[PDB]
Amino acid sequence: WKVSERCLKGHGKFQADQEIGNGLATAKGQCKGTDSDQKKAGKCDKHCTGVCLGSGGSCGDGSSQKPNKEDCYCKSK
Repeated sequence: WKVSERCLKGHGKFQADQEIGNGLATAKGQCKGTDSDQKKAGKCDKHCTGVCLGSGGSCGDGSSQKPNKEDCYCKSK
């Protein structure tokens, strides 16, 4: 799975040419701030499908796979 800088850091190059392997893409910072968990979930899922071009995603929950609550973790198609 290749994703863009925009996917990973939130801004930058648009084309999907960053290799992340077989795991999730870390969309840094997409779940930061004071919005509700539901609203953050929507922002994250749409960043994942619309920018990372994955199937969906979810905010960090402290697990090994999704360790940072401020980050959004996107799954491939």
